[PDB]
Amino acid sequence: VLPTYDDVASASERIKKFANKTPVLTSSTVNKEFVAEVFFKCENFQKMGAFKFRGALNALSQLNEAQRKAGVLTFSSGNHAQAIALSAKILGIPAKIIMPLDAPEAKVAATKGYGGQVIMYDRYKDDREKMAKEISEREGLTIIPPYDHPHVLAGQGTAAKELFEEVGPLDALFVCLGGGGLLSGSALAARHFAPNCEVYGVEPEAGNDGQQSFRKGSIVHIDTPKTIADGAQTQHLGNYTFSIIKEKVDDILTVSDEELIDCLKFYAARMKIVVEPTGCLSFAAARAMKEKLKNKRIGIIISGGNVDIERYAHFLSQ
Amino acid sequence: VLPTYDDVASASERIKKFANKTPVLTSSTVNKEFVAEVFFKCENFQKMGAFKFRGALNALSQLNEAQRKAGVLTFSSGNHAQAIALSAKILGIPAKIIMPLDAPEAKVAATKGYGGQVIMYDRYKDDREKMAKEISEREGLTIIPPYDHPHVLAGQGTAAKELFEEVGPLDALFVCLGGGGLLSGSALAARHFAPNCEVYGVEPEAGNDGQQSFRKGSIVHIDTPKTIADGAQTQHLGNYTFSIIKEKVDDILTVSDEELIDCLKFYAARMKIVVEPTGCLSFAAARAMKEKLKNKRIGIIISGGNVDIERYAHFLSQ
Ligand SMILES: *Cc1c(COP(=O)(O)O)cnc(C)c1O
Ligand SMILES: *Cc1c(COP(=O)(O)O)cnc(C)c1O
Ligand SMILES: [Mg+2]
Ligand SMILES: [Mg+2]
Repeated sequence: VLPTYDDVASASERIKKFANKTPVLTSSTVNKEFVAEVFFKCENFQKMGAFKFRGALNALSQLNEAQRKAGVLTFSSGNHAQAIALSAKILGIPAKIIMPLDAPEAKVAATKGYGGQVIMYDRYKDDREKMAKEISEREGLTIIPPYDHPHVLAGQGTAAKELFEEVGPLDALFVCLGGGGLLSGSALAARHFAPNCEVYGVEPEAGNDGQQSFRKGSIVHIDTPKTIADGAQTQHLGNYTFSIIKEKVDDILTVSDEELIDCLKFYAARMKIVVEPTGCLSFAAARAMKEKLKNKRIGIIISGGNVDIERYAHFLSQ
Repeated sequence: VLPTYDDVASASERIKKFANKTPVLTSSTVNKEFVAEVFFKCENFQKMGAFKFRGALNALSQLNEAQRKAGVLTFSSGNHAQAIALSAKILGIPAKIIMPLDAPEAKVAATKGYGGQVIMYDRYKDDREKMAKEISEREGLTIIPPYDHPHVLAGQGTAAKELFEEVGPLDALFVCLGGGGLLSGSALAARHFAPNCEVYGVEPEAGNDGQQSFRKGSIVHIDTPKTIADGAQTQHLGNYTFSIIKEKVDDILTVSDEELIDCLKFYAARMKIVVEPTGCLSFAAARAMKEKLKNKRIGIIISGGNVDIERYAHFLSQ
């Protein structure tokens, strides 16, 4: 049932033709403050702006003939929707995207630019799931989970795979945590390339269901948390993702929005890169324990840079 | 008198130990709109945030023993000041930096972080040059020109050198233009690596003294131009830089602030990178003629990303 590093390896092969082997950035400013060597895997530079492109492409690249012709459908309010839309376009698969009537104009335009057929719903009614079921069952459309899927998580893991192949062994790896696709895929990669590398997942303190699950040994559900980390407002971990996280992740950490904001500002002012709030979870945690990272080689996964410009300007002004 | 490609080559060797071999980014979105292949040399990822680090280091690496011990002094309101400060620190040379009393806090903090000794003056009186002469002559401090210097321009040219070495021949190269250090150094590199590459300098339309000089065959002086391109408000080209530009640059183009703003927004929203207004001059021009760049391989020099956060947020909200 559970994917292994071999699936991450095969995913690298499947996506090689379309995915970006994103650059790894370093900062003399960061290295100084940490008294270590930090390596940033920039998935904000990934096709469509987030790491999710990897898992979306890996999953769509394996649908059967009937599904390819019928098409796919998404209703997620996060990066998965655009990851699926772009992946579908690249693979010649029709894609319908359910979005709120008040969705950011730039996001709607981007989705249409990805060939996605936009279907809107009223945000106040929040009829998303109902609509997704009705449309998908009637039209034979396939819905790919944003994280709880073997193909999706294996694909997300290729970012870490690339990081290790480029910089070599790492003593610590920090990864953003929502549903757990990125973390589980990254853990598979880390355990293979660096058995002794400490792997950490990071959640917003207001939504530490992943942390609670890790402690309890069972998946814990919570009400949608209020936090600026819009991509980590997950209510619970996935079955596949948690099964791997529980076995291959060393610990789950949490950071405050205040910390996410300082990190977002730092990325902009010191490293000159645009990172969405949720994509700051990993570095914020690392900074929070820079004292325990002495002279180690540390990997930071920058998950994405898809933040509404107005919102970005807002946080930068905080 | 004039530096040649050989000086750019030797500069690469002098700075190799401290400068960043900045990454080259590409965009499927840009390639589509241009119907070509575009390559972005990211000097916003250079040490200190701008390409000037290269020329500063090349010049300071060649001062005599007396000058190294006495120190250097800068009074420029742009990136050159911090380029000199950081380069001086790295080379064990004292550096005094003259800044306005109302200089951006983050910039002052950065300069101090670079070991620079800050000296302030009143912005309304603008006593900068007077002070710089008085202090430098009394203390035996050396002042390095921000662009009109053989060592400075040769160093700036290594960015283009690196671009050509990484991506190979290019049909067109777009470079930002202020005093002409970047352009002249880049032209030297371009003529060597790609004899047939069209080299273009780009200025803000309000300050097209470089364009006028190129047309006239003589250096033209203008009053400080009003434009958001704070790093290209130069009143005239340098003697060394113009001498090279006149012989090795194909043409000088100009863009409006409106175009710079759209470019700054695009870099943030589509490529996820922070670029200061002046650093958008090169891409803005390229877009303005994307139709004449058919199926070519085009190089874009992103000169820097040092823009006050508040100012950056402001432009992003436009
Ligand atoms: C989806 C997403 C996450 C969370 O990833 P999961 O696999 O759900 O844990 C984090 N950051 C960004 C930018 C995302 O798009
Ligand atoms: C200094 C500077 C320029 C202009 O370079 P010159 O060598 O004066 O032509 C352009 N962009 C940035 C970001 C700069 O710092
Ligand atoms: Mg959570
Ligand atoms: Mg000018």
